[PDB]
Amino acid sequence: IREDLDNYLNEMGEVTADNIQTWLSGRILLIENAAQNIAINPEPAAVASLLEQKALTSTFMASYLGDATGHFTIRPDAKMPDGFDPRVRPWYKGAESSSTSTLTEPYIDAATGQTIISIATAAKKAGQSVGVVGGDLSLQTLINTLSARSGMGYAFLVSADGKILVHPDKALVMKSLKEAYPQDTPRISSDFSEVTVDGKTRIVNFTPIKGLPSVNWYIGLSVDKDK
Repeated sequence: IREDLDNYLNEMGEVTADNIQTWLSGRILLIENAAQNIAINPEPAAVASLLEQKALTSTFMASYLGDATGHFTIRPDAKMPDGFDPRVRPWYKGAESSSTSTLTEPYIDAATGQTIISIATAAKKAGQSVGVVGGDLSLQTLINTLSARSGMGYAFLVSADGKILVHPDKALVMKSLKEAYPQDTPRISSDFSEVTVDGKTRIVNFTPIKGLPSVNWYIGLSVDKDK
């Protein structure tokens, strides 16, 4: 009866991880392809034309290029805060310091003011960088992608440092597992974890998401032990 729940949780973990891996992978390729295309010709009119294309605008809230001079182009265009400097933003710093594409942790979007993640990569022509390209995805979008799937629990997204990145309870976003579950804290190091929450015991496991550049993230599954 309990060796069945365990097997079910492990398999649901693998399926959920694989699904979000394949969902992220096509988006990573769109941003990489934009960075490649920008590297062919980084003139601003040419950059603008690339970012305005439907495949990008229909997939991301926005995509943009920032460079080492502080120049910024974003499509769809948006009035940025006074003094905006892309060089000090988390998407930029993460990608500038990496030989591959990157994904950010959730952060506060400068354009909309809402919490987002970004896919970002350095655009390199002949080994020389011409800036960093990024694309934005809303927290709500990630929340929806994780909940498209289990009738007895929910999936969440947690980094390998134990920081909850995406969770249906928005108050737990960007809390550590310990801050979110101070008693009986679920441990990524263990197969299963039991925690009492809002009056019911739950079982939690973690599955690694394969094939994501730069990041080591997990799917968490949390299930009501009784049902």
